[PDB]
Amino acid sequence: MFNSDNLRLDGKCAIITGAGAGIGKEIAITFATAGASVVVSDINADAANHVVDEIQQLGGQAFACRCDITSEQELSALADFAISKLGKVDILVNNAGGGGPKPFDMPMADFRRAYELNVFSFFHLSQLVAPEMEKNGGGVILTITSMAAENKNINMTSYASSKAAASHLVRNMAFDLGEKNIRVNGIAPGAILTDALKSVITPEIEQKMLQHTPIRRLGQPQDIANAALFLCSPAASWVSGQILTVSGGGVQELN
Amino acid sequence: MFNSDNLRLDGKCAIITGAGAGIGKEIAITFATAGASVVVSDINADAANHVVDEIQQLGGQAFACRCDITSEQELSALADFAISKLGKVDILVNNAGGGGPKPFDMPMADFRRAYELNVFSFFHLSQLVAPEMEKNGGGVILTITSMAAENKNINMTSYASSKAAASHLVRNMAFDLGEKNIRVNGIAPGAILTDALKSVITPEIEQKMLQHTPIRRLGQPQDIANAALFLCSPAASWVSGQILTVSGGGVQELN
Amino acid sequence: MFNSDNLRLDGKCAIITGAGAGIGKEIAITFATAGASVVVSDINADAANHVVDEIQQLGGQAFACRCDITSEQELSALADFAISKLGKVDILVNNAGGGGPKPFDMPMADFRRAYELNVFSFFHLSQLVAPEMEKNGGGVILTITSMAAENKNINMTSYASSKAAASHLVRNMAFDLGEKNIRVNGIAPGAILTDALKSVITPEIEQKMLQHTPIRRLGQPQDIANAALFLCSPAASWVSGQILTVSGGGVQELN
Amino acid sequence: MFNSDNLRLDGKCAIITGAGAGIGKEIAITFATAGASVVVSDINADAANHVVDEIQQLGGQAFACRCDITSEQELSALADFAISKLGKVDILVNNAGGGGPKPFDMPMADFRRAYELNVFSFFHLSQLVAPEMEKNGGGVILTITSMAAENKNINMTSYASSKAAASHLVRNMAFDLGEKNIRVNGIAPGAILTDALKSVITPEIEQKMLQHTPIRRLGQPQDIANAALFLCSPAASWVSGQILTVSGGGVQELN
Ligand SMILES: NC(=O)C1=CN([C@@H]2O[C@H](COP(=O)(O)OP(=O)(O)OC[C@H]3O[C@@H](n4cnc5c(N)ncnc54)[C@H](O)[C@@H]3O)[C@@H](O)[C@H]2O)C=CC1
Ligand SMILES: NC(=O)C1=CN([C@@H]2O[C@H](COP(=O)(O)OP(=O)(O)OC[C@H]3O[C@@H](n4cnc5c(N)ncnc54)[C@H](O)[C@@H]3O)[C@@H](O)[C@H]2O)C=CC1
Ligand SMILES: NC(=O)C1=CN([C@@H]2O[C@H](COP(=O)(O)OP(=O)(O)OC[C@H]3O[C@@H](n4cnc5c(N)ncnc54)[C@H](O)[C@@H]3O)[C@@H](O)[C@H]2O)C=CC1
Ligand SMILES: NC(=O)C1=CN([C@@H]2O[C@H](COP(=O)(O)OP(=O)(O)OC[C@H]3O[C@@H](n4cnc5c(N)ncnc54)[C@H](O)[C@@H]3O)[C@@H](O)[C@H]2O)C=CC1
Repeated sequence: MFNSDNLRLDGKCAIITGAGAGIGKEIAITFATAGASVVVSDINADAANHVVDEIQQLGGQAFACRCDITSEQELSALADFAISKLGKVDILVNNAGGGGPKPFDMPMADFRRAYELNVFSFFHLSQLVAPEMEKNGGGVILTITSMAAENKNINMTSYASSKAAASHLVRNMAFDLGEKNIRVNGIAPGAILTDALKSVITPEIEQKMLQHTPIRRLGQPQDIANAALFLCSPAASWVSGQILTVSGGGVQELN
Repeated sequence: MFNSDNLRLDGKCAIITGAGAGIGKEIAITFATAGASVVVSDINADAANHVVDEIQQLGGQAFACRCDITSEQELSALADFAISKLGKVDILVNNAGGGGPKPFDMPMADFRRAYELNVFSFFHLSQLVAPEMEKNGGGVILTITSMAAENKNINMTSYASSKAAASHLVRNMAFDLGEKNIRVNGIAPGAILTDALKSVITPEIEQKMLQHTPIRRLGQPQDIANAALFLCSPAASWVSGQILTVSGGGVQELN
Repeated sequence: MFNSDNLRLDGKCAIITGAGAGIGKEIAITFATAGASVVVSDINADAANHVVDEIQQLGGQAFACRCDITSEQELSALADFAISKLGKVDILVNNAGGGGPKPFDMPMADFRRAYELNVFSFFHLSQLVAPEMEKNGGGVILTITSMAAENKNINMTSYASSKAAASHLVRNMAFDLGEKNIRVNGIAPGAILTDALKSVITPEIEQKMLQHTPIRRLGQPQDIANAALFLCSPAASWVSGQILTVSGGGVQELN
Repeated sequence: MFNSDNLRLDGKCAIITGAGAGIGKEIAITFATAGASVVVSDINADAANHVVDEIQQLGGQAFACRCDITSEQELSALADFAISKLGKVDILVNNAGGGGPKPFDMPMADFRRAYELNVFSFFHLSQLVAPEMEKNGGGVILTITSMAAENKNINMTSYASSKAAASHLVRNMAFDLGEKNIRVNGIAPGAILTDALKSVITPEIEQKMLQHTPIRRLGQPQDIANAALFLCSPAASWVSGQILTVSGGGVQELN
């Protein structure tokens, strides 16, 4: 029997990483707007504060944090800030990441940054949060991975390998955290219409993309926010260790 | 931003196969309860009708039909009836199927049966239903596949390969139909506490199953129903060609 | 330590299906030429006889059979012919199959033929052969599946779903047959330069193909024959339930 | 037609990491015995030198080098030495790696270590070696990955995700390098009877492992060596981006 309250986050406290823009922002708004008290972490503090305002006008409860996911020290801080403002953490939404297209001969420092962004931060923040969740009797961690973790193409060595590590960590973390009654899932988005996408997309690339997408349209952040809501809601209580690909049933690549 | 109406099925018409018991019955109820008019199909008309009464008790619109999915004559009948009672078709939830464990030396008749129940029936009904949806401007086809489509084990030649063919149909069919604005997805459930499982499970197998499930509890029909609602709802508008697995982050196998 | 005799089929008897042309032919020649006595089954008897001649001049041992894989009755016959001519069967190479691109609204008879060709024949011949292999203490079955079993595109519903069932049967048959000390593997070829490929390939399609293939070249039957030799040789004695994709590291599609 | 010369490595130059024992030692021997001049690298120079003597005893060309793959300074040294002794590089068999089972609460230092051993080292050496190969007109890079790259279980966060990143590198790297005519592949072995396994295995775990292996015997170094020879030979010329799994058709896990 359908029950609208099971698709809502009433009384849940969520840390949302890289929430000042794009997919991240929409998840924050969609979550707070579904009953969750949200902490908005972003490196661009201005963006982070704007979202909080947006949420508050909407009748939401939000706090801002100027964290850089790529800093162990700023991570444990964000984690402390969250428990202080919220009181507890129930949902971790690891959205921040990145890296992008890089040539085979890129410097190893470039190769390494994608792992800091996409794997190490995600895993370390999970470590910092899990103990709280366990203490409350359960929680949910969701990471925004990528379809690059499944695709094969040129100039994607760093990005694609890092997101693959991110998606597989998910399948395995689901075991270690399952004992603590924590669920871990990820969403793998396709061509989402974001500034991030705009910086690397050419008018022809877009077209090639659209012609390989059955549902002829480019993704909007809400598509990802809608899926994040479901995966983090009590309606998905027996869903763990999964990666949901939101891509119109197609494939969108640059090369 | 969270919009509750996108998670409901108001004014949609759904045909559901094998909805007399287990998983299908709950999808039927959850859907009718979420605003859809449903056609409860099953090879057991008594069961089909009982589900119909319950839906009506809950205040929903529903019609019962006795259809054996393994007959093309019976599938057309099912499509016709659905149309004459509903006036249109917006959603197909192809749930009936089965086959189960079988020795390698099984008669070809038993091997082929698995395909009749899980592949040919499902493909053909989509052929029947597609044109109706197409004219309404789109629709959603959903199939209840299986973890066996990915697992490997002894005594599963017929069952596992057929479910694997069904899961790959979803991926390709998503292309042919993306043009008619029809989305196609599937759900592969783990051990769901239903009589089909109760028929093959034992206390030892039971324990071994829970022994490998991170979220330590067997699945409930509602879990599948919850996922089916999201997948068939407006909120999953850009999700096509996917097979979502509901297994508590683990695997439940017989061996 | 390398040992050339481990990559040879000296004293092995192999049934090669659809061996009168393309990939099939090359496997026959490459096998007989590596020490195996070969039975050449094909529906085009003339082609089947030509290959036998070719093999004999080369100093090979071969027999022809005019079998249609899509006939239970011709299958048990082929199996009997093989044991009579060869004395025993050690290697089953299920190469015959087919079907090709079909539209969503194809007749169900067309949908069903791909399964006869790609799944049912393969599974039934395996049943007919396994008992011999068991009797000898072991054997190897190899099927030629396809990359369509992994790819998603339009007009591939029947072909792609059937080959997927074929590839997954492999993963599972490896269990049932493993007790009998039988190994089951498959090879999934990409754009192999065959008349079969020529009938559905356009000059532009070819180019698109080549530009998505890292090893810029189209496959030759020998590539598949070389891989079949390894998979069926004693050097691969602990390799079972695998599908080796030979595709220059790329993807080759029509749509 | 079968051509034995295509299965040999005559006049090729191969660098092999961690070749002092186990799997790497056997690849070294098999390769030198198949006609290649090899550079036995290992963090244990005694071991490296012992392998060199054996290869020379068997009549092959080989050189020992003490390299700890987790140091960029040491990898360049390894590439330089290989070139000054061999004159060119035709094959890279990146075998050294490791990490193993680790609790979820492990220090980030241990999590990151897994990446140093399985991902960064391997990617960087390919950067070093690629230009050498490129000039000879092509080459082959092969990595010894793992089944953990696909399995899911408890205590494998660091180990499994890193191997998963390495396996996906192979898939993408195959693209960047397909142009230089370099092929990239990997082998994911099951339980191979080597001391690394002997360090983690127990008689009970032993039994459970064989309990799920169709071809009921633990793997031997030669099995991996046999597959590596084929993959790095002229016979696999159109095989790139693949990860071949040698596991006897089953899975050997610790839990
Ligand atoms: N836009 C697209 O097409 C797709 C994006 N993704 C993934 O989605 C995630 C984010 O996507 P978008 O919203 O498009 O990105 P975006 O770049 O538009 O916005 C991300 C937000 O993250 C913040 N940020 C960046 N680095 C940070 C750091 N080191 N520490 C803390 N905050 C940081 C930025 O200030 C920004 O406000 C990434 O993990 C990306 O890999 C995956 C598939 C598609
Ligand atoms: N419960 C479980 O453990 C799992 C079930 N499944 C799948 O869920 C689907 C439904 O199974 P459950 O609800 O568990 O089983 P169930 O046996 O409890 O219910 C099946 C319903 O379908 C009807 N049905 C059977 N054959 C039919 C036919 N030939 N034509 C029309 N209707 C027919 C039955 O009469 C019954 O009412 C199947 O596709 C099965 O493969 C997949 C994974 C797990
Ligand atoms: N050519 C290509 O690009 C690729 C082919 N494949 C697969 O390889 C297999 C064969 O490929 P090709 O050698 O290119 O085909 P082909 O059509 O060139 O030759 C196949 C041989 O099979 C025979 N044959 C057809 N139906 C038969 C039947 N019903 N019973 C007995 N014999 C029959 C034909 O007479 C012919 O001599 C098929 O399973 C196909 O799905 C997979 C990937 C690529
Ligand atoms: N034997 C098994 O059960 C399996 C092993 N593997 C993989 O096979 C590869 C090799 O392992 P085995 O032969 O089994 O192990 P092993 O422990 O028997 O041999 C490893 C060799 O690599 C050397 N080595 C270790 N660290 C090194 C470093 N930091 N730099 C340079 N050389 C180093 C060791 O001294 C030793 O000589 C690894 O990538 C491992 O992940 C994968 C699956 C199974």
